[PDB]
Amino acid sequence: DIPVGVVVAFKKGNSQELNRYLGEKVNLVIQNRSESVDRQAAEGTLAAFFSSNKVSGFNVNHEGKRDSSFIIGTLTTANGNFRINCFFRRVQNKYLINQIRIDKT
Repeated sequence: DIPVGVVVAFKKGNSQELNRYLGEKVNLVIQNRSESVDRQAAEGTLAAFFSSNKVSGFNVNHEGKRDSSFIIGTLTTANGNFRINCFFRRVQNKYLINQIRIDKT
């Protein structure tokens, strides 16, 4: 339901490790602006985000599951905290990210 590797990747700010968990289409919602992009475009955007905001940690605060699944977590960075909501859908029995919301908190 919730890939350990995703949480590990966020904890390190490592987009390359997130890449294997990204679906082929990902809805990124950053500063309340929603864009839908392909896997490669998402991975680059996340690399930029982690490069802009040096990550110190990540903690999962809530998990939920729906037939789909999600985590609600707090990312600590050199520029302060962000709230991350990451949603997954099962593709061929593997959970893959289809939406990430990132808000500065």
